[PDB]
Amino acid sequence: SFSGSTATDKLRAAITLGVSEVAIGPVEGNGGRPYEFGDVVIPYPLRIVGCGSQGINVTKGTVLKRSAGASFMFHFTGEGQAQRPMGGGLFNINLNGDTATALGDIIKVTQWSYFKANNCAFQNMAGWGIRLKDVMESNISGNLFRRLGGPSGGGILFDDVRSAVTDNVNNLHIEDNTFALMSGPWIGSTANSNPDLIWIVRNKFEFDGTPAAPNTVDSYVLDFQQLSRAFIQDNGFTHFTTERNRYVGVLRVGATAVGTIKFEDNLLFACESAGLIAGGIVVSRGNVNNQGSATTAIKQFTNTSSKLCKLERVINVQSNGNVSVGQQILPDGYINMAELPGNTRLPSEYDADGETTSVLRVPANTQVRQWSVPKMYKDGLTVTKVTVRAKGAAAGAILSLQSGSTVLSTKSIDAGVWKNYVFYVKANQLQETLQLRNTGTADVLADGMVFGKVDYIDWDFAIAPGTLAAGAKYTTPNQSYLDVAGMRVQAVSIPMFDGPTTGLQVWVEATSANGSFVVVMKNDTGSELVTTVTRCRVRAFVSKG
Amino acid sequence: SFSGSTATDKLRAAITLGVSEVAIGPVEGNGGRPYEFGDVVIPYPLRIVGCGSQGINVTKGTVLKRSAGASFMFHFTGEGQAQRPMGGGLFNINLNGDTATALGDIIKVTQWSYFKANNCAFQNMAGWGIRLKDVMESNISGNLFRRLGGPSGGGILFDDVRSAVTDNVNNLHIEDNTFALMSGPWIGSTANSNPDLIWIVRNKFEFDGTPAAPNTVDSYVLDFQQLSRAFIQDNGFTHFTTERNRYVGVLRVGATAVGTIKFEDNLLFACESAGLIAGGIVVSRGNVNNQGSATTAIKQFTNTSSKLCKLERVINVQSNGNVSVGQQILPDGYINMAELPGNTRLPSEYDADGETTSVLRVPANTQVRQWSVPKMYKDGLTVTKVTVRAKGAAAGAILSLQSGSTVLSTKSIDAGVWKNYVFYVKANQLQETLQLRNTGTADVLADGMVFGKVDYIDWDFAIAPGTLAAGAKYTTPNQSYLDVAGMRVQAVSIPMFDGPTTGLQVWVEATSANGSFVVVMKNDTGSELVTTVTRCRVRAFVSKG
Amino acid sequence: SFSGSTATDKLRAAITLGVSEVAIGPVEGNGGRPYEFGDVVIPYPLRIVGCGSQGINVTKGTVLKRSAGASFMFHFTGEGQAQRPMGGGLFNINLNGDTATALGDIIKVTQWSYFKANNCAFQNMAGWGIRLKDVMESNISGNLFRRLGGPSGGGILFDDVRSAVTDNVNNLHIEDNTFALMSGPWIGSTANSNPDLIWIVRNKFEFDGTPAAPNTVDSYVLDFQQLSRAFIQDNGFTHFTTERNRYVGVLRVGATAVGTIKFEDNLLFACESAGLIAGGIVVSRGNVNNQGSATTAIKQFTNTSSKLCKLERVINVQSNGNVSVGQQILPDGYINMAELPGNTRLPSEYDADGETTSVLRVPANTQVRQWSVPKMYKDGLTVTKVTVRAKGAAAGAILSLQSGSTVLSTKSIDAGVWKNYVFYVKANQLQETLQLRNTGTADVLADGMVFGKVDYIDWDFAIAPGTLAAGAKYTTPNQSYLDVAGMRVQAVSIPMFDGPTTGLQVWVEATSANGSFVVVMKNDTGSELVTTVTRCRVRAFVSKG
Repeated sequence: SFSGSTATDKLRAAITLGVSEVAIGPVEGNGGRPYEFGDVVIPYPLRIVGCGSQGINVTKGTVLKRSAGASFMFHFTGEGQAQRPMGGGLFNINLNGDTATALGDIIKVTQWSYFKANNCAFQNMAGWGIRLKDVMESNISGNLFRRLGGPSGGGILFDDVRSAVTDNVNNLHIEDNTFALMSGPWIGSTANSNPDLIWIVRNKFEFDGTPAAPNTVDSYVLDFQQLSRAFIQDNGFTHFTTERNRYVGVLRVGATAVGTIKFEDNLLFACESAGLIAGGIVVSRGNVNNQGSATTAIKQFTNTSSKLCKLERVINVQSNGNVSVGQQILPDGYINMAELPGNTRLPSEYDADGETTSVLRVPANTQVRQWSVPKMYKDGLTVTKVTVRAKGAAAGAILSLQSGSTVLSTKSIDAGVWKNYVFYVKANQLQETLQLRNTGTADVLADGMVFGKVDYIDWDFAIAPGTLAAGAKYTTPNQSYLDVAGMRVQAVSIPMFDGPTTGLQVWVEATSANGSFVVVMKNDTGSELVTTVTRCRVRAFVSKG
Repeated sequence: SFSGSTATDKLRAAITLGVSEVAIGPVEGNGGRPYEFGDVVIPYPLRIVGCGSQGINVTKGTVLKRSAGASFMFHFTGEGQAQRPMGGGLFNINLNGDTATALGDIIKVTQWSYFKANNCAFQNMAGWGIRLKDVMESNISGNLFRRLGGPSGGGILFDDVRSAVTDNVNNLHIEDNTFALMSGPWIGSTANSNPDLIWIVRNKFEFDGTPAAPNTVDSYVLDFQQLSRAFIQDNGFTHFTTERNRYVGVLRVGATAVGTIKFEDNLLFACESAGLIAGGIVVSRGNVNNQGSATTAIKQFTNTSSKLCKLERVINVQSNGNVSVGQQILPDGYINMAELPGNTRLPSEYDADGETTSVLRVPANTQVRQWSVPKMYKDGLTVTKVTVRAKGAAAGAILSLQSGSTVLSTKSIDAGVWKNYVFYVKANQLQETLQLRNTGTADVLADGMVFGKVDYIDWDFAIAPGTLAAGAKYTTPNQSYLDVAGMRVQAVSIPMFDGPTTGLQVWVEATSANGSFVVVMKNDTGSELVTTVTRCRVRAFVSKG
Repeated sequence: SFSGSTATDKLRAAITLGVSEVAIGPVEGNGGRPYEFGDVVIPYPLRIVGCGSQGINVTKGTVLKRSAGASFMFHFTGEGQAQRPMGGGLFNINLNGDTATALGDIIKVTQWSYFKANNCAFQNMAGWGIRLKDVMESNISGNLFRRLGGPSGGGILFDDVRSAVTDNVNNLHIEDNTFALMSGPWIGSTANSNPDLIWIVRNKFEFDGTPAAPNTVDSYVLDFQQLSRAFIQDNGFTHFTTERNRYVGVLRVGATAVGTIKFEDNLLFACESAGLIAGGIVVSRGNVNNQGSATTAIKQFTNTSSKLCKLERVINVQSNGNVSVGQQILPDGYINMAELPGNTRLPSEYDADGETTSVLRVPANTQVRQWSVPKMYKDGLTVTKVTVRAKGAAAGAILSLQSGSTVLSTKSIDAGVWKNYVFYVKANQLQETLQLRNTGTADVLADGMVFGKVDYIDWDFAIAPGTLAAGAKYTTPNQSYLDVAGMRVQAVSIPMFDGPTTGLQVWVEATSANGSFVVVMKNDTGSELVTTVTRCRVRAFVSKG
């Protein structure tokens, strides 16, 4: 119902006139054939209604082809405009490329808000199905993406920012879609996209086959060089393997991503790897892979991020229901240091031998982390213990456990190896907070720790029994409950020593009701005994009172 | 295509005629200007289709203004009707108020079911965008809400019930929307709303700026005086602070709310507080705040509810990726008493010094809580231990640990202070269930507990060694494994005493294979020894067999 | 606008002509009455737009009745076709049966893809509302289902596969719907459906009442004989009880289901039982039932599946906010064996006395499970311990703990009873992995285990003190720290024995700094002492160094 030689011209009349909605009909009213468009520019929120369907087939409703050498089909842009376009989009339309190897894009959207593409299809072209730049508050749900992309293509791209880092893709919904038989990133972002608040939820993703342009490089279904707040949840992912068009992993996150990215509750089938996280804050939990026909269990994320990641296992069940990869078996009470709070920015780095492969690097004269003491432990009658797994970068790293600026205990850290460092807190020393600091001259790598109440404390002390005549005895200095535990001692172990105590009868005498004691050592040999021991030790048990 | 002076009159003709769908056109067919409506009443399910968009702008599709002094624009009601209206609503329409300070509402819906408002906009007015009363099975997804509300306004209100408490808002979806630049409650409910089964999922909420009518009182984005079953999940919330139009918190729940409310997996940016929960059952987990430009870490929920809340921390990450607020460090094995089952309704109350600030008040002669014993522990060879954190309201509270009506152990509770109370269960005493009861005369406040297996038990017993001649010895009464642990004893600690044992040689003699024993005390001084001790104690170790 | 006697004929003209969209009008243009259809066949993706609503009422928009003896109303099929139909469906239509007891179906869909049914209603008939066979990539959201089904009926059925097991229902969305007042399965699947990637999310389900055809057998709201990947999340379920039309449970999963099924974050009101799981991998968490007016707390799932299930409690809160059923109290560190990985398929089976009622059956000469040792424990200075709960099927089952093919410890398993079996790993024995194997001649049932670090090890050794003269002494053989713990010993308990040690003074002499020791036993009686003991034992304490 508009004037011009071709559909490209017919439609441009509507735009110049500036009509709000432009209904388009099926393949019947153009006799079996799809209206062809090319390089059309739309500078206002125009709706393009259809009478077509989400689907592959081109024989039964609105269908659109790109023109033989066109760069794009539509480009919904607000560039140079004085009022940002806000609305419209594609509804009920089977969009298509000119050839199966055509490059460029199908839809561009630039300098836009509240774009929507419902119940459509994007297919057959080796470039990008949808290219977004400075597109906000939009929605792309209920579409098909098929035979898109390749070395210079993909499904949906979040492109560079337009001018400021804040001129980005944000508040975008990608829901209820189906992606199959594609190449490149199926959803992706550039090194300068800065995207934020993205929902990728309740989609199907499945290999199906290699399209016209196979992948040339190792590829990822979801490939985001940058990504801030994102929900990637309740999706299916099916048959992504290296041999099936080089999908080496499901998700890759780039080194300058911020997060928080939530990769949760996805149900995978015969996928080779969760993928690679090189940056950002990423939370992964509730993911399960049925290995199906795959020859190997799914691989877990490779993590090299400089920031906290919380990556629970993707469970691997074989097709017969047998678990072959379960939850990670953590040390009881283990906490990775990056989960704790602290006053200094400390980048995480990779160490193959860390419990999670992710460890903090803490310079000289710097806090590691600080935490609050549980209220139940703060009763003046609780002994606590810190075990921290650490590795010196070089000689001379020292870890101190402190209550604010008060120093409770220090340990020298061995260079080049992971070792466990134990610090006790006496009951009379525990306050509101504890911290670990590097008080040495070299970097220390800090893996994680175990903090909690203990029902004992180990105690070692100086003795000097010397040379004892037949039947003579030596009594050790008094071991006060104050110095031993900082609170009442319930009882002690048999004492042991820094050497043999051959021919000494040993017992323990209480010196108060509160479990203070001496050790008595008596020459039971019947002739002169030259002793050699200089240290005595017990395990001291604590209860309450 | 209907007869009358103004649009208000034109449209009423359609309603009197009772047409099912009333299509409305863009700003082109009314020459740049939006059809104005006022006080229209709709008593049947009428659809009002449009050719407009979710968006701010008013220059490119269906657009509607309210008339200069109208109370409402539309009021979809079934009041006085004999068949409840079931269907219709607003589609593809940019709805608007007459002025930026106009009060009243834009849409009222009353005595209704299956109302829907898709792909529209609600904006520029200081009253309520949508006011719902007795509205069931409805859906409001894919809309914009902007420059709404103020002291007497807001986005969506769930109003009082119509007649019975069951004449309420229920089974309502609020999804895929965008809320920005508003005042009052952005979604809210009255003290008599009684709402149930509400989805507020995958929305954006962002400050953006102060509208025409700033807030006059401390405000909350989500403000629900009443709320039963609710999903508040997978939302963005951005820049809600006191200085930015007095958003002191994200969520407030009123004292008479029932729950269960799920506040989960929301991604916050530069928000000041999660808010305030004064009632209901509320579950919060998986929430994370990037502090961004905010000068302070987000504050956690303030909880004063009389009912169980499970509030995991909102994690605070700084813009550089550093955790400054992590997961709460709980005592190992801690369980808040309100998570346990029990036969008596026990209101929770606030105590700043409780592990979660929430504690039970248990009157005289009342059960605290009862739990099932794990099957693995019920082998006749397991010693268990209960530590419970408690505070007397006044003198004379007593806690008893029981197996049904059998009393295992009692402790007097100190008034006015939090203390840890330890109860052992001997291996021959453990059955199907345990309970803690107040068997005293005053209220006890119960914080939480730690229940589990132990590998030792502490034992204290009467002795009377008296006055021993040179070389004489005293042997304690037999300490049976039955009385000590209720099962085989593996071994014991060195014995300790209620006073000094100067000059006594002490050893232990087994009296059976099953670890029953006596303690032997021999005068090693060579003259008369007057002993002073009256009690002996050990830690007894248990294994199996 | 098509030629024929009745609507059945009028519509068939459109299909023969092969029109893409067939708009249908309201009850006004057919004078109060609904267009009646019967046995219509649709072999191409045809859209059927309406001007009606999701709703019960039939007086205000597009409404359709089935013809008096019709088997179906529509049957969207691609049977015999050469291009699979891909698209179209029902939009804005109040579909209905001829009578309230009519059997058969309302909609059939067969050999189809990308079917959609938005904003409609399915009601009043005793057969199936929607019957799906080989239907892929479809969507059924925003509908009502009411007064459907009975002994031969229900809401949505996933029928048998068409030819191959891969010709099934898959990638189907069921969202935003309302189900009420129905009989049979409200959503269901056959013994040969093989469905995969099904979303049942954010629906209301509520009893409301018994329809025309009550249930004849014990019924389930969700009844899936087969089901692979499924999201069943964020739903309401209300008043499903035996007395309210025999809804004995919410979910039943059949014996040949594969999973993974996620039953998570559903909010129940006055429901009697979560239901019955007889197969598949099923994950249940975050579900809560407000008991409301029900006389009993909800019952938990009954589990008889041959595969791993992770079933966290459905929490039961009474209407006053009191927990009456809380989280399951598990033994600390408990892991069900089916959560661990292993090299052999081991079917799970029911045992009422297992911690989760689900236990593995492990034949003779077979691995139970194998796990990785935490990195923090692999420092050559950590003693670990395995406690496993086991029951012999018959005499002669044996459990071995191994490091690969090296055997660390073996225990004989008692027939017919559950007992706890303890295995220590010395510090010098711990490598990369541990495994438990059945090395006996009978089946063993394996419930679960507790694995972790310990700070002690128990040690028992041969002694032969014989007959001692007055004042004579016996010294035990040396107890090396290598044999005791495999690492330095900190200290030991008082020694105990396999019998009485009447008249023996006992002490301990260190034989090295590393906690190796002998026990000294001296005749303190003053005449000949015939000893009877042959074994000595200690608890040995370990720290580090």
